[PDB]
Amino acid sequence: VKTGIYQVLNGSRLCIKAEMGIQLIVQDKESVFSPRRYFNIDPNATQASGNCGTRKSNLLLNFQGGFVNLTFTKDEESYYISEVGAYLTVSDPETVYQGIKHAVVMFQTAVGHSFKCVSEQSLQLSAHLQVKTTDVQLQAFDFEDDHFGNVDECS
Ligand SMILES: *[C@@H]1O[C@H](CO)[C@@H](O)[C@H](O)[C@H]1NC(C)=O
Ligand SMILES: [Ir+3]
Ligand SMILES: [Ir+3]
Repeated sequence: VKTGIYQVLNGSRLCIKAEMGIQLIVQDKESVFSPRRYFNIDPNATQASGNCGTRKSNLLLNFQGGFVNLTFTKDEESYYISEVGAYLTVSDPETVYQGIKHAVVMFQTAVGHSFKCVSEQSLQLSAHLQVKTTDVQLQAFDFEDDHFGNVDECS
């Protein structure tokens, strides 16, 4: 689970800066104790793009098989991840799994600061699809000379 360094821009100004490792867990079997399919987002094989905004942004990460979409909202003061979507193709059998969590308050951080959380974070997107983050340090909206803000933590 290698940590990727991602970035979203408004022409030249920094809109979103995100470092993290991301894993997708799909539950093949109806039995909750049965093994699951793991998929590591490989950062050297993943395209970051996304859309900046005064009150709402998104970091989208695309890879062969699908994507992970992190949507940010700033309430002011403070910003947070307000939505998470994912899409993942498995070759055999031949399934696309996907899911979106719509109304969440996640990694909420005082505006102008950065969020850090090296500890594994987790979110059920659908009933079978789960996303896990690790080694997270990110920041959105307010920036100062392309550096991480006054920092914060989770647990
Ligand atoms: C990513 O999120 C934005 C809203 O923040 C949305 O417009 C876009 O459709 C999403 N992308 C995907 C592929 O889910
Ligand atoms: Ir599903
Ligand atoms: Ir939190």
